[PDB]
Amino acid sequence: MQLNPESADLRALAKHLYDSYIKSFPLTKAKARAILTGKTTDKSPFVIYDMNSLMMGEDKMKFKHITPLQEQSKEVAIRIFQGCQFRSVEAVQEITEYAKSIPGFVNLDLNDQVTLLKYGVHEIIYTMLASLMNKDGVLISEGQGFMTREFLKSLRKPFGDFMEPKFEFAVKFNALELDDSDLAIFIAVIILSGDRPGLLNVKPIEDIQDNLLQALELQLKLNHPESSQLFAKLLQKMTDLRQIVTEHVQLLQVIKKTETDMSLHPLLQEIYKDLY
Ligand SMILES: CN(CCOc1ccc(C[C@H](Nc2ccccc2C(=O)c2ccccc2)C(=O)O)cc1)c1ccccn1
Ligand SMILES: [Cl-]
Repeated sequence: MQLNPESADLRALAKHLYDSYIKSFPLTKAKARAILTGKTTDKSPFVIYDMNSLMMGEDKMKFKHITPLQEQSKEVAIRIFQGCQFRSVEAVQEITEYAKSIPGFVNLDLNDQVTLLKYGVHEIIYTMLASLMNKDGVLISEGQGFMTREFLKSLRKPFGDFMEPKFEFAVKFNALELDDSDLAIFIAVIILSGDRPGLLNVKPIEDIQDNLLQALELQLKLNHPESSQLFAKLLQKMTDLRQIVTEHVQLLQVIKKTETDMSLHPLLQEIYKDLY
């Protein structure tokens, strides 16, 4: 391998994406792991590990109050539902801002830009959610709370099924030990998929993804020298991301049919509309 104009341009591309990733996503993997491993000495997340602690964390986590004369299981489900919805809407905006910085993206046909974001955002959301997870739980509300996996799993059906595929993915994904510099290129690779349904100009997207893939391959070689076949293993993880989306869509459809007063935010409806 040589540090020639080709590879140097790949490094400059990796740096450009890292810088735009830092600008677009306030809570990076580096900051989240610091919090999760207790490196933040003064301010620490409140832990939500059961019903009692969820209701004691209402103020810190922006949850509507739950009085003692309500169906506790139902109201908690609503709070978690609204909480995830708020976060997803914010996350779409961060990813959209990020995508505009991907070299070549803004030059694509505007309809193809929208199609790529439509099919990409949720896969990126689940990838970056893993940065905020360990086997115990997930950081929420800008890292001010930590909600446990078993608590999310105990919610009344169908709500208690929602997060488990995300945690199972995160544990395997986090064992790859990627850092923010790796992730910035990987999420660009997710976006620039030439196989999204309804793309008009496939060739310009593939040429960009080919370049991103080259950048990711070089990044992993330089940053993880003794991690054998890390590139291959990371690409296989895209298989799991797509299944997360598939199951999540199905669970949301159960909610649309068998639940009241939990309609999706309009932006999320537009993303899910005619998706696959
Ligand atoms: C666990 N979590 C971290 C963020 O988790 C996410 C988990 C999933 C998502 C994606 C997002 N999900 C929803 C969007 C709208 C309404 C509900 C959901 C749920 O996902 C949901 C549904 C039923 C029961 C529970 C959740 C999407 O599809 O756009 C985005 C974020 C929380 C929890 C409470 C408050 C804030 N943070
Ligand atoms: Cl290594």
